[PDB]
Amino acid sequence: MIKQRTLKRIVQATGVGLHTGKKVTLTLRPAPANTGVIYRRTDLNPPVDFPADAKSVRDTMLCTCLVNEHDVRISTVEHLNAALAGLGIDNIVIEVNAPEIPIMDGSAAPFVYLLLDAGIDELNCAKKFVRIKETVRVEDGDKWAEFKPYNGFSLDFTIDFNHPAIDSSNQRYAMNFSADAFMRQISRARTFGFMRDIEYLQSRGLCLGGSFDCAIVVDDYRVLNEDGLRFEDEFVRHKMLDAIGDLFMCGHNIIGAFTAYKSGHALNNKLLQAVLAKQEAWEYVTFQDDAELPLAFKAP
Ligand SMILES: C[C@@H](O)[C@H](NC(=O)c1ccc(C#CC#Cc2cccc(N)c2)cc1)C(=O)N=O
Ligand SMILES: C#Cc1ccc(C(=O)N[C@H](C(=O)N=O)[C@@H](C)O)cc1
Ligand SMILES: [Zn+2]
Repeated sequence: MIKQRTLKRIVQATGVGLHTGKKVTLTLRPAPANTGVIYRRTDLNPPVDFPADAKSVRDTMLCTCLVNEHDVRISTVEHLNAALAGLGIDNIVIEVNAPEIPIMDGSAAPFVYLLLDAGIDELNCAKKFVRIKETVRVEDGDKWAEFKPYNGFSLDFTIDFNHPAIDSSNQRYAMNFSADAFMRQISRARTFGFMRDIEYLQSRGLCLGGSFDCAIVVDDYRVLNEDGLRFEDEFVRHKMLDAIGDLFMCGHNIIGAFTAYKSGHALNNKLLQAVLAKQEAWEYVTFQDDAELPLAFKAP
């Protein structure tokens, strides 16, 4: 039987928050079966829990955040969340002594190593997948994203970049998901932003943790980062990192074909909720026989 997984040990890392510019201590914890992914703030007293849920997502100007009953928020969860999907973590408690998850280097890669340190612990309970049964499409103007039936997990991302530092050769990335593919092709792709916008926010006391160390930054004409890009198509690669993170907000690996045109947090999540809302459009599945497991979701 393909089992749910959690961490073997508690681990912790430190980093700067994109918003506050302050040191944030991150602590990952093992958790029992079926409890799923939980983000927790410990700066507040008492601590607040934010169960990872498609409904609780809000796409803020900077990255994304989760919201509770009272509109208290925990921010910048999506990159770490993507790494959770990547390494196949089902149950876990994620604590920060601050309003946000550290931004680190702008990618998911630093989280990969952190999770590796924590190790994997298989729990004696079946792991549930969300198998796409019907085609489901959502749009926003000329933008669209859809899930289609397919025995595996694939993503086909196209984003409209009109920037001089992003070539037409590098607007599209497509992959068949797998822990290995995620760690090597996707995890190191950093987030990006426009330099004047960031200057402005920082002049207004926002985005204070922003630096070359946490994001690709471009002016009107070129990438400003001394060392350039980790990939020629690092931008679209990070957008797929973000898509994986968005989709995993439901706490389950999805079996199907993801396709998106100019999609983003808002639209990815809109698809996710649309799919989950239509009862006939999907179903839970478990694998007693380990060999039935689709290629995409085998251990790393
Ligand atoms: C792209 C988008 O979807 C999203 N990214 C963000 O919202 C975002 C926005 C800004 C920054 C940044 C910065 C900086 C700086 C800097 C450099 C040099 C000197 C100084 N003073 C400052 C990083 C991420 C995302 O990844 N969501 O998952
Ligand atoms: C707060 C805030 C804030 C949010 C978004 C913008 C923005 O759209 N900037 C424009 C731009 O094209 N950026 O790439 C143009 C204006 O540069 C500016 C400020
Ligand atoms: Zn991102």
